[PDB]
Amino acid sequence: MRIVPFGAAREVTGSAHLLLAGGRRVLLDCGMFQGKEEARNHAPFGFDPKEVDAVLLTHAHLDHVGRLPKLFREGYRGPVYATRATVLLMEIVLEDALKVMDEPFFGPEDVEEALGHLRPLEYGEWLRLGALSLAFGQAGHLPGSAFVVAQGEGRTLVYSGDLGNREKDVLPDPSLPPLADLVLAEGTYGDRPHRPYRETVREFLEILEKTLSQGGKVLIPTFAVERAQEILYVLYTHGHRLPRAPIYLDSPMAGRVLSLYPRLVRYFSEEVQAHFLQGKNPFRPAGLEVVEHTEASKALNRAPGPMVVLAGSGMLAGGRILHHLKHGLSDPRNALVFVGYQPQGGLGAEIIARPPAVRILGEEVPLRASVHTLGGFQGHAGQDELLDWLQGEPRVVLVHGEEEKLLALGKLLALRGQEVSLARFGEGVPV
Ligand SMILES: [Zn+2]
Ligand SMILES: [Zn+2]
Repeated sequence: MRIVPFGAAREVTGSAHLLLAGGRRVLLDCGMFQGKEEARNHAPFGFDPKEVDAVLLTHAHLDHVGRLPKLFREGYRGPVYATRATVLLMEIVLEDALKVMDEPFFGPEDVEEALGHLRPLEYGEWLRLGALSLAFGQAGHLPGSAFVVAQGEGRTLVYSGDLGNREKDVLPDPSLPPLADLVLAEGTYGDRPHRPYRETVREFLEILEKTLSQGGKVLIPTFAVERAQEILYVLYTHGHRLPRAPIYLDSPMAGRVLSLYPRLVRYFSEEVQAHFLQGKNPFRPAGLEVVEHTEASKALNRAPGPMVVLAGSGMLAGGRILHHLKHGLSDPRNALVFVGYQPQGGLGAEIIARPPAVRILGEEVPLRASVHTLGGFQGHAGQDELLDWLQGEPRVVLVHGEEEKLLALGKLLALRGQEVSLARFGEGVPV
């Protein structure tokens, strides 16, 4: 039994791992590369998409399912297993990536074909391929997110997929992995533990009351798949003490994803499921409004506060958010609230460096609005959480993370008596 890293090696995008065991070929995730690696979605997989017997998807994020339609474009016709939640989100994620893509490396025919082979596989349901047994464990990272347990040939392998930040309230805690002979694990934040959740929420509420009370705007860059709805959830459960103000989810996609949540009630934490039981959707704070088109979106720029605005892209690469930033950053009464990791050298970091001005949409804009970074809303397990999850596991191969971050984590694993390496592209490892 061998596992061959075919992406996310010494990097964060491109998650795709081929499992060779029991005389079968099972692909674990099939994400696209993103950002600077984006061009590599055009390059070949490094394996034959026709010899694959079946593929398992840990979750709907584009960096785990984005190359799936390419797998089908190039021949594959096997089954694609994923939890109902991932299956349903996957549709919104792929359609969108298609419509919003410069150099598309697949077409509508491939998305359709790909979605056509999705088969529901919930947690604790065993899959049988040859003499190989595979099951999903709770990863608590996205509704329907899971880690993979592959047992066969007398051995056990565990692919973590992306592990969640167990401190937040929306998703159920990540389950412990079973004792395994080999663990393929992410290490996005292998270099440090994250800021505590409760304290980030309090701080968040402090920021809201202050700027909303003075008639200012609270601008929030958010990814549309799950971070946006988590913010609305915090806004919903604390709406009793926040000043009245319209909440604009200025993101069609975030909207489509949100409309889907009521159907995924069983995929949330007990806290969230208990709210739905009371008969009320905890992801729709009072005053919520999903903005569908550009005209109303831009009208928000010249309208006065108080208001809360959630918009993408989550890392200021593009999206309506730039238009809000452009027109709101120069007003001292407004506040910018980052609820996620800002890439090095990006407009995010540049703003945090707090210069006298910033360049947004071909224009220099005075930066007077207050700026706040709430690291606590982070969606991946931090270093300390990675350690606990990995406790007692004999061997560990690291993927999904920048080199230095995988190393810092590697160090601690090593000093703990655990054997570890940094998965290399194309180089398989013995389970
Ligand atoms: Zn993810
Ligand atoms: Zn990922």
